[PDB]
Amino acid sequence: MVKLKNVTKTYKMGEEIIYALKNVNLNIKEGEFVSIMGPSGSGKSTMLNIIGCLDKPTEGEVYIDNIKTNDLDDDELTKIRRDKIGFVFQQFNLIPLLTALENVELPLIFKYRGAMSGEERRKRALECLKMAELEERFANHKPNQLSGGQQQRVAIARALANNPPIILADQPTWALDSKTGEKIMQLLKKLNEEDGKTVVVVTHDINVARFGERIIYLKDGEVEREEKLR
Amino acid sequence: MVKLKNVTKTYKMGEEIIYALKNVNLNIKEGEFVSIMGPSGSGKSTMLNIIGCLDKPTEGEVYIDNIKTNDLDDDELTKIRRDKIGFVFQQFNLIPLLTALENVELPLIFKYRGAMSGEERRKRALECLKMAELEERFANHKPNQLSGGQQQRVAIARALANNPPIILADQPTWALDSKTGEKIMQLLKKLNEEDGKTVVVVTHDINVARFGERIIYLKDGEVEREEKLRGF
Ligand SMILES: Nc1ncnc2c1ncn2[C@@H]1O[C@H](COP(=O)(O)OP(=O)(O)O)[C@@H](O)[C@H]1O
Ligand SMILES: Nc1ncnc2c1ncn2[C@@H]1O[C@H](COP(=O)(O)OP(=O)(O)O)[C@@H](O)[C@H]1O
Ligand SMILES: O=P([O-])([O-])O
Ligand SMILES: O=P([O-])([O-])O
Ligand code: NA
Ligand code: NA
Repeated sequence: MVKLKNVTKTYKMGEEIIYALKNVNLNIKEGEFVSIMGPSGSGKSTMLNIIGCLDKPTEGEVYIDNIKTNDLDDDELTKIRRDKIGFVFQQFNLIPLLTALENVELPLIFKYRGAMSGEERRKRALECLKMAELEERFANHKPNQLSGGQQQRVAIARALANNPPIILADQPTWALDSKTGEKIMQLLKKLNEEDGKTVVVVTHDINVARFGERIIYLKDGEVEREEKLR
Repeated sequence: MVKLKNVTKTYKMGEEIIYALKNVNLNIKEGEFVSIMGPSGSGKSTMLNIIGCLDKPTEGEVYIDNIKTNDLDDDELTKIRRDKIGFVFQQFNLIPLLTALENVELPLIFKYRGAMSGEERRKRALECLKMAELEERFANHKPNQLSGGQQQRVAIARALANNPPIILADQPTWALDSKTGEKIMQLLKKLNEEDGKTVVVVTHDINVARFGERIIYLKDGEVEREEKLRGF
């Protein structure tokens, strides 16, 4: 479902060359639940961004759902992201002037597949907020009126909106207390097992990572090791 | 060193009045290390913001280092903040077009009354970054050129920059791996114990909270309970 082939991502600063990812190889099958761990700065977000088609590798190839994404133009890339990927951003990246509900509806507007009526769209957005454990009474808050953890749940709900086959979550429980975070992880487990979604979670919480079938560890931009869990 | 007396903070959302905090009473002694925990949305940030003079209660009194703050103006509160408080924001609140080093120099220079040399600006700021466990090679990166956890360490360093008597930290390890986070907490312990700094940390990590001598639990905007981690 996801393949990274000899992927490198470099940054140039002055005369210094930085390898955020260095010749990485990764193969995530359809319906797999995979967790990604490693020290702050090891390249975890870079990797997720590349999988999520939000950044392009400097060298290497990327395949999403059997589609080579490298040489695609932004129109095709936008389409692939919207169709294939639900992305939970580490810092949420909500639209400040839209309510929580509106933020979740936004992807449904541009699904570019089939049109929903307004009622159908609002109904789906609400279902996603409920799945993401956000109380309906917060649906009309704007992001600046929500706590960090409430915002995180809006970001989670938005990722689920278009019912994508692939969920990419960057530290999706960081702003949540243990109990609420556990509910989120049980949801990902359910979507993975019952709905066959491919799930990739970056995390610093070993307890979170343990929901995955395996844990991939990065270190200084390279895959250090993998631990099989099941 | 910090007192909240019958502090309430409300927000009006339509015809409904929401209580972020409700009739809370809190006394934090000089040099105490206190942790605050509680469910997402229970009022922790609001509490820390009020302690940090970043927001005012709707009702009640706040005292910082003996000074009553709840009736001060924006200008006046800023002067107290700059002198007495180092604040680590939950989402960092760094300045985008400044390097990590420059971000750290801001509060240093805003508080410092005199004229600090360009070379010594860099010197103190680098020392803050090192305490915050960020490698020197990242000093010249801008926030958008850093990972989340690297940004968090810049935010931590910035809180250190004014050598404040009070450090207030909102989930200061969330973006960090366990080992790096442990170092940050060890740093807080050292500042608290060796230098007598008053430290208040909001956290969802019980291991983090245990660095405190007390844990205050919030629920629905009120103090649910208190746990004393040292004898009395
Ligand atoms: N735009 C950039 N320019 C230079 N270096 C960058 C840039 N973006 C990220 N990096 C660096 O790449 C590394 C990996 O970051 P990621 O955000 O990829 O790390 P992680 O998610 O594991 O914490 C970091 O050391 C970071 O400083
Ligand atoms: N500007 C605001 N307008 C309306 N409600 C707010 C606003 N800011 C915070 N709140 C609400 O106050 C409550 C507590 O906020 P917060 O202090 O951020 O909780 P915590 O830090 O424990 O997650 C939340 O329910 C939140 O939605
Ligand atoms: O604030 P929070 O939601 O708890 O993170
Ligand atoms: O630093 P980080 O990215 O959070 O790991
Ligand atoms: Na990350
Ligand atoms: Na908060």
